[PDB]
Amino acid sequence: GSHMARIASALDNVSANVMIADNDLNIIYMNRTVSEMLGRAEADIRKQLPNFDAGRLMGANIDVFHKNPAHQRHLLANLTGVHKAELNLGGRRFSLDVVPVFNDANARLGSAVQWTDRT
Amino acid sequence: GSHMARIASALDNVSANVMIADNDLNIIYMNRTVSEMLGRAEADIRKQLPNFDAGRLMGANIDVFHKNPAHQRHLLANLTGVHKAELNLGGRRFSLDVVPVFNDANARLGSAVQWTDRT
Ligand code: HEM
Ligand code: HEM
Repeated sequence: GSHMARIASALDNVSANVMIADNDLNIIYMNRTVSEMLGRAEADIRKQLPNFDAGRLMGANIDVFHKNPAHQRHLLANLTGVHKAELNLGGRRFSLDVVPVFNDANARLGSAVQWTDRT
Repeated sequence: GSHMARIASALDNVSANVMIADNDLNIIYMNRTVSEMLGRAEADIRKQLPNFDAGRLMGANIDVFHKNPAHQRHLLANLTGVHKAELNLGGRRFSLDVVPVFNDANARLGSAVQWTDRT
C-alpha cells in the first residue's frame, strides 16, 4: 500500500546514500549508508550549520537547513524529473540527485534524494 | 505496468550506476553513469573477458559473462533481499548491490543492480 516504504526497504542496504522526504519536505526514511555518511560529515557541516545533528535528521524538516525555505518548496513541489543540486557544506562537497516519486495516478508522494560526498 | 520502465526512467540521470535485468537475465535498462563507467573500464575488463563490449550490453544475456550460468540464475531467481557481490575484472574491483524488484502483488519483475567501481 505504501510505495515510499517499499522503496525505503529495497534501498535500505544499498551502497548509494538515500534519504526520502515527503510532500511537506519532512524526512521519513534514511538508508544505512546515508546515516553513516552524514555522521562522518557532521563535524564539517557544523562549521556552517552549528545546530545540525545527524542523529536527529529522521522526522526533521529540511526547511531548517535552507535560508529561503519558500524557494526549495516551490522547486521541489514542481519537479517533473531529477534535479541535480550541488552543495558545499562547511568545506564539504555534496552532489544531490533529487528524484520525484509518484503513485500510479501521477499523484506526487515525495522525493528520493541520493547524496554523494564528492570530498 | 510498466514498473521497470518507471524505475529505469526515474534513475536514468542519477549518480548511482544502475543496470536493470529482466526475469530471463536479459539487460533491459542501463542508466547514463553505468554506461560511461563501463566504457571507461572496458580496456581492463577485456584482459579477463576479451570479447566484452560496453557498447553492446543492452539486450545481452548475463549468462555469457558467468562461468556457471546456472548458479547466478538460481541465486537471482530466489533473492528476497539485496545481494552484495564483489567482482575482480582485469584488476578492477566492483561492488554489486543486486536489488530484486517486485510489483505491488509480490510478483518478481527482474533485478536492478547498482555498480560501484571501487578502484
Ligand atoms: C537534511 C539535510 C540537508 C541539509 C543540511 C541541507 C542543506 C542545504 C544548504 C546549506 C543549501 C544551500 C542554501 C542555503 O544554505 O540556504 C541547500 C539548498 C537546496 N536544497 Fe538542501 N539540505 C538538506 C536536505 C535536502 C533535501 C532532502 C532536499 C530535497 C528533497 C534538498 C533540496 C535543496 C534544494 C532544492 C536546494 C537549492 C536548489 C538549487 O538551487 O539547486 N535538501 N540545502
Ligand atoms: C553485464 C555485465 C556483467 C559482467 C561482465 C559480469 C561479470 C560477472 C563475473 C565475472 C562474475 C563472477 C562469476 C564468474 O567469474 O564466472 C559475476 C558474478 C555474478 N553476477 Fe555478474 N556480470 C554482469 C552483469 C550482471 C547483472 C546484471 C547481474 C544481476 C542481474 C549480475 C549478477 C551476478 C551474480 C549474482 C553473481 C554471483 C554473485 C555471487 O555469487 O556472490 N551480473 N558477474
